Amino acid sequence: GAPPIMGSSVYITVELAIAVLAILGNVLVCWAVWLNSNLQNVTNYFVVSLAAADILVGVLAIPFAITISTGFCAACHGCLFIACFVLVLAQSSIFSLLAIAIDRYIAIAIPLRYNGLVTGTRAAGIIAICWVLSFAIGLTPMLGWNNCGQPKEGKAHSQGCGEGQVACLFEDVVPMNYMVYFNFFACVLVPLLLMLGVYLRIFAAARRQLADLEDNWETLNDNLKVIEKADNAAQVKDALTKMRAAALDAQKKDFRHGFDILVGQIDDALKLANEGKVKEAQAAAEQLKTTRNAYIQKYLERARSTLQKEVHAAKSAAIIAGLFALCWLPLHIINCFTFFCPDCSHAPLWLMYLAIVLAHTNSVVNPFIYAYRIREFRQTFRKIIRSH
Ligand SMILES: Nc1nc(NCCCN2CCN(c3ccccc3)CC2)nc2nc(-c3ccco3)nn12
Ligand SMILES: CC(C)CCC[C@@H](C)[C@H]1CC[C@H]2[C@@H]3CC=C4C[C@@H](O)CC[C@]4(C)[C@H]3CC[C@]12C
Ligand SMILES: CC(C)CCC[C@@H](C)[C@H]1CC[C@H]2[C@@H]3CC=C4C[C@@H](O)CC[C@]4(C)[C@H]3CC[C@]12C
Ligand SMILES: CC(C)CCC[C@@H](C)[C@H]1CC[C@H]2[C@@H]3CC=C4C[C@@H](O)CC[C@]4(C)[C@H]3CC[C@]12C
Ligand SMILES: CC(C)CCC[C@@H](C)[C@H]1CC[C@H]2[C@@H]3CC=C4C[C@@H](O)CC[C@]4(C)[C@H]3CC[C@]12C
Ligand SMILES: CCCCCCCC/C=C/CCCCCCCC(=O)OC[C@@H](O)CO
Ligand SMILES: CCCCCCCC/C=C\CCCCCCCC(=O)O
Ligand SMILES: CCCCCCCC/C=C\CCCCCCCC(=O)O
Ligand code: NA
Repeated sequence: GAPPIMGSSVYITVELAIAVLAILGNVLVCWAVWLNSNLQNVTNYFVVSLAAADILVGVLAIPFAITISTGFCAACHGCLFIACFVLVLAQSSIFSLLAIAIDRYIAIAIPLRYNGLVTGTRAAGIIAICWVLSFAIGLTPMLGWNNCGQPKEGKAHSQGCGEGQVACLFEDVVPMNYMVYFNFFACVLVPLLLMLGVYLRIFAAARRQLADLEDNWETLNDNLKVIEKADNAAQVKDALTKMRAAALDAQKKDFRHGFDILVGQIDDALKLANEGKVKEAQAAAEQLKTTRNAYIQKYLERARSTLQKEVHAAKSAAIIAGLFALCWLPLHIINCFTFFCPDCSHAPLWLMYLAIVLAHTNSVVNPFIYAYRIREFRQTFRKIIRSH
């Protein structure tokens, strides 16, 4: 039985190193959004709320974690607060991650009404509501779902605790059924599975919209060939009607002028076709190639470029949500083994604190993901660092 202070010193030192990195990195995130108006959108307001939660992990949750690892004597309800405040920050992170995913689905599924529906004022109201709900969820043990009514009196007496005090240990005061059923299953696992469903819908919507862009482009060029090798006016008419319906379908200033020319030129050739002038209709339809090269192809390439940037931005946000799951799941899974298998030996002490440190490391990783995957953040980070 090596002296407890030795293994404790390693744990505390690692925790302090994580606290400094979580504060520095996420302060840089908040500083960047404050300074750059190009980073000031609804999506990044939830990013800032997520960074504030990670800042508080280093300022409060990690000092709280170091304190409870000592098992110090404390009034049980004060011990409860130290033990549960990290659950508030974790729940806030979940709400921010879910809001980011929903925000990106709205942008890709209904971009015409995104700016009218998703505003900064409504976003700030959602952020406040989610923080209130995070305190209620994370501090639910302080409402009565705790073990303070059944204190470990032998442990308190051996540590010399005073009357009404307990040895402040996490699994002594926080019920494991709350941690597994309420916190993990209901409040962590279900929202993460919802985020998964949202991102699946995002990428499915992106793939469908890109295919529709390419299908209208192919339909335009195929029907042009049909008109060129038609032998009667009725065949030219058939191809032109399909081109006109697709042109209006692809339309839903230089963008508008290009489609205004295209639809008008289609109506010109259609009128010649209805008069039975095949050669004259085919020559009029040949003018469409000038409009296609000068206007339509540029919109196709820009619409494609915008969708691919939305896919890339959604992938970056999904990586953030996935890294949250990877960092928090081991600790939750260990609680499941403790709760569901009382015949299994408890996970060893070194593995408990490895899982605790790993969960805390999640508060360090998000600034690196933004810096490596988002150019606007990376450039703003460099300006802040260089100029300071
Ligand atoms: N489960 C849990 N524990 C702690 N801290 C106490 C660890 C040391 N114990 C010391 C006494 N035991 C022990 C006894 C013999 C051998 C090994 C261990 C249990 C662990 N902190 C937490 N945080 C979240 C958590 C937060 C969010 C999701 O899960 N679970 N958790
Ligand atoms: C704005 C920020 C900096 C304020 C932070 C306040 C924190 C540090 C305070 C608020 C409530 C406090 C707890 C209230 C009750 C108890 C029970 C006592 O038997 C031991 C200390 C303990 C567990 C306190 C520890 C410190 C504590 C968590
Ligand atoms: C900005 C918002 C979250 C305000 C923060 C205030 C919180 C952190 C403070 C304010 C008053 C504090 C409480 C005051 C008294 C007690 C009684 C003690 O037996 C257990 C701790 C407990 C329950 C404290 C826990 C922390 C506490 C709830
Ligand atoms: C989230 C991804 C990376 C999966 C992580 C799997 C981890 C959390 C799993 C894999 C194997 C598991 C261990 C396998 C066996 C035992 C022995 C039992 O007496 C207590 C739990 C304990 C010690 C498990 C704890 C959790 C564990 C370490
Ligand atoms: C997000 C995805 C990975 C789903 C989460 C999977 C979790 C809920 C699964 C993975 C492995 C599972 C554990 C595997 C083995 C045992 C031992 C058994 O005696 C009691 C249940 C218990 C402890 C399981 C509980 C649930 C469990 C922890
Ligand atoms: C123990 C005490 C600890 C205190 C806990 C504090 C928890 C609450 C913290 C919340 C941080 C929220 C910051 C999030 C800020 C988001 C940006 C915003 O909302 O403004 C943009 C829009 O307004 C545009 O119109
Ligand atoms: C930027 C503000 C950050 C706050 C710095 C606080 C750092 C100190 C970390 C942990 C303090 C833990 C004290 C341990 C409890 C006493 C031990 C015992 O009573 O047995
Ligand atoms: C963990 C317990 C959860 C508590 C369940 C019910 C509490 C929250 C209820 C409603 C939140 C909705 C807030 C709506 C505010 C109105 C905004 C407006 O005026 O436009
Ligand atoms: Na977090």
